[PDB]
Amino acid sequence: QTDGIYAAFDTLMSTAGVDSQIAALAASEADAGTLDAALTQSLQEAQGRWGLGLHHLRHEARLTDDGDIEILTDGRPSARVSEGFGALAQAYAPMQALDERGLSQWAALGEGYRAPGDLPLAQLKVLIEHARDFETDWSAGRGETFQRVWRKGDTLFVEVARPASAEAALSKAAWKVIASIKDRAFQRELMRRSEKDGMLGALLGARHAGAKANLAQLPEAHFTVQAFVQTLSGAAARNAEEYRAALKTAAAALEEYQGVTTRQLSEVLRHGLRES
Amino acid sequence: QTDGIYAAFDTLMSTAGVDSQIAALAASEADAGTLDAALTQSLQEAQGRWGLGLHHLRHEARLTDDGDIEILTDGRPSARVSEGFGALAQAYAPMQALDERGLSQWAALGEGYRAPGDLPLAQLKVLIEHARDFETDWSAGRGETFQRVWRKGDTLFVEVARPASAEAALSKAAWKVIASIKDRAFQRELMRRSEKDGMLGALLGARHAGAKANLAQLPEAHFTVQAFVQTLSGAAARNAEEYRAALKTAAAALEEYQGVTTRQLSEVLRHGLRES
Repeated sequence: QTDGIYAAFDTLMSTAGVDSQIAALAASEADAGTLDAALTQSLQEAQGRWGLGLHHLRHEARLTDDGDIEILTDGRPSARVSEGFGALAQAYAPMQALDERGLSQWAALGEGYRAPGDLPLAQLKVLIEHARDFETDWSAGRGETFQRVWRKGDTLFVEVARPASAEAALSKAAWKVIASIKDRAFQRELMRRSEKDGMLGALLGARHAGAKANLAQLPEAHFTVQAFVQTLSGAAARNAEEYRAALKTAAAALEEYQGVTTRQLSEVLRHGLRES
Repeated sequence: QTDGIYAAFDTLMSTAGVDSQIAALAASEADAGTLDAALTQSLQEAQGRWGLGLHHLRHEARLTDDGDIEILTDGRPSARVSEGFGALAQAYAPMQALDERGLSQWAALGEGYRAPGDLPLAQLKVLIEHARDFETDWSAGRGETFQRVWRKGDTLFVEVARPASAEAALSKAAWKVIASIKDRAFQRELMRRSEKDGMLGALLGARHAGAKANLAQLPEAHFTVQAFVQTLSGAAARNAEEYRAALKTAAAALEEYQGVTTRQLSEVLRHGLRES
């Protein structure tokens, strides 16, 4: 079952585009310290990517004594992997204040002034080059994306997000799945069902019950890629050119990773009908 | 001997235009806590006004076990009032980092970024409105003045200073005093003497033999008004017009207080010792 926990952690990390390699690393039978460090680093990256807004908490992941994996927030264990991925989502639930747009209203540095996202570029350049610490609120960018940026100590962070609840990403994958069906009778059946059950309810009802339960057990129903965070340090943390380069890089990373997740989800949904 | 302590404190605070009123406070049977609070408030005012560059340290003043007053800098007693004014001056000496112009080189927020001393006002307004914490270096103002500004949390500070070592202020006051002279021959002789003995000494050359010694025992022998700090809070701390108005207010207050010091010192030198 231990390799099961390793694989499950890898599955959850891959939903945020993190090549965890935890199974491959504990396959080398490394010490507890190395595995815990990898767990924590991967968890932090995935937290930055999922767009949960929890930059104001310190996220850690560690190996327990009974063979489970425990997640921790500010040193307080939130949940355990065996509890269930749905349990993990429900645990993180009250720790969020997402608005209608789906964007974290919590600040990253804690309490303090937050310049509005509408700030023109020049003022932002001044803040980056000369201010000490600061944070801007979300501002819309091309492609219906949103962006914010904040400096903590010597590290600048740029977050670019296009919110999509897990259900919405599954819906996008379902549209991609329907588009590719060639047996037109089945396609028309799904279209018939959609008008009342949503594209999702339709597609998922086309699956057999075992596939429905499997989906219920997967992480993809709760976690998907929603944002990317790029970090600069040192002098680069106070350079306008590097800031713009990092912003565009983060936008491209979001595009690429979201496309990858959509393809993966499309394949997962397809696998639920091939054997039905 | 107790009353002399409060009188000396009041006179020392009068060197910075701060009417301490500690003597009247202790006379009216105030608790030790109130005495301590008033002492520290007045001392911090005079510290912001003396232009010693030690805003980066928390100053305290308390009443001791033997009935004296003890001055502490970050908890370390520098000197007690009875020890003498020159004692306190030499105790303050080691922590100074005055440059060739006589202006503080120390930072005010501690380690961290500091804006340049030529930052265009357009960027400065952005900093005031939108940064969280910031501090600029000294930038020259009109009439040999110098100005700097910094925000800490919710409080914005603007300091305007013109360098003047105590002895330099005494010299300028003596210049005024001899300028008022009516007998041309006396004026010429005093001006001739100053070219060698220093103007202050030349003026003191016509008085009781006490003269120099008695003047050295006065507060002004080691303290003079070099700077003024104006503080804003709340939304005012993030308003450009308020910043400009506060800069003007601080400059005007500097001018007024330095003029009062000059006038009072000139008359004092005119009559002087009168030790009784």
